[PDB]
Amino acid sequence: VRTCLPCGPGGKGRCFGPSICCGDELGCFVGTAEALRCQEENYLPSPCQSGVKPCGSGGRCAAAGICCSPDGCHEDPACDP
Amino acid sequence: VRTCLPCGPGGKGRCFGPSICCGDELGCFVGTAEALRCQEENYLPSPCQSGVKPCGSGGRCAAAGICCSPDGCHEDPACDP
Ligand SMILES: N[C@@H](Cc1ccccc1)C(=O)N[C@@H](Cc1ccc(O)cc1)C(=O)O
Ligand SMILES: N[C@@H](Cc1ccccc1)C(=O)N[C@@H](Cc1ccc(O)cc1)C(=O)O
Repeated sequence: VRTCLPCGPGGKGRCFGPSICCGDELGCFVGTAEALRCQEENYLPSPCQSGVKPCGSGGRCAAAGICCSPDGCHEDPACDP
Repeated sequence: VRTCLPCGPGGKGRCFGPSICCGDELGCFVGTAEALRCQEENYLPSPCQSGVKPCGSGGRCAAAGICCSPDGCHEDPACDP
């Protein structure tokens, strides 16, 4: 499954939702300017997925100790380095 | 009680948790550098609370359509402008 659009500082992050941009060395931007770019993903035909490890309920580790779904992010030890 | 520590671009944000910094016109920074000072609240012996309207489970509207508790943020219509 294709990875979602890249985003944020130095394009070092990937989109996890229409308005969620994360990276292991960035943390997560939720609804900030850095994640505006992620709104483009929804006008793209194919499905995308960011992150590798499944966590929480339908989410994916997006950053150090952080688990995100396209709807939000929460703290999750399972996502620690 | 008092609002939590200021954070983010030009002190416009407030802390909703150890690694959560949000502002109405900024969105939320979760685990990003912008939220680093937020972990300092932990050292303050007085209780704090940001946001004005409660939402979700122990959360508070932190930004346009976004609800955050000290350990996460999710899209929440109740928190819409
Ligand atoms: N490419 C978009 C839309 C789409 C969804 C499902 C099937 C085909 C196309 C997409 O994959 N959206 C994601 C969620 C998402 C992730 C990042 C982002 O910046 C915006 C949306 C999905 O629904 O799987
Ligand atoms: N000052 C801290 C610790 C404390 C909690 C309760 C009573 C007395 C002291 C604090 O108020 N923590 C918050 C949660 C929080 C908010 C913002 C932040 O950056 C980090 C933690 C609380 O429990 O109300």
